[PDB]
Amino acid sequence: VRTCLPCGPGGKGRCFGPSICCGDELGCFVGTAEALRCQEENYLPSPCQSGQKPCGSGGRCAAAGICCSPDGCHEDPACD
Amino acid sequence: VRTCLPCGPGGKGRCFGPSICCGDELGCFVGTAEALRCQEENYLPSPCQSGQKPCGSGGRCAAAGICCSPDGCHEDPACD
Repeated sequence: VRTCLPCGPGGKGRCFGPSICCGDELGCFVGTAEALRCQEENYLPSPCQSGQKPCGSGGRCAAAGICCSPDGCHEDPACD
Repeated sequence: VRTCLPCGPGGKGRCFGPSICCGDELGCFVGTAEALRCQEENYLPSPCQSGQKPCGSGGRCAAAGICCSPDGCHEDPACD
């Protein structure tokens, strides 16, 4: 299954929602100029392949220590 | 107390913890380089002086429909 559309600086960040773009060496962008490209996952009633590590109540690990879900994001060492 | 420190893009942002920088018209930065000035909330009294409705669980309205909190920001329409 296809990965969740790239985003942010150098496309080195994958999407995690309508306004959440994150990367290992980037962090989680919630509702910002970077979360631009991720404004396309709307016209995609998915669930789409991401592949990182199932954490939290739905939010897969997005960036260094961030259980970053498609609705909001928080800190979770569970990601390391 | 001490109004939370300015951060990111033209300082038009504010610190919501040491890893989170959000702004109404900017969005919410979390774990990204733009929080390059918030870690300094560690060496300052906490909680700092914010100035928004206490959305979410002890969280804070930081952006557009976003309840940006020191541990995480989640989409919260209560913040419009």
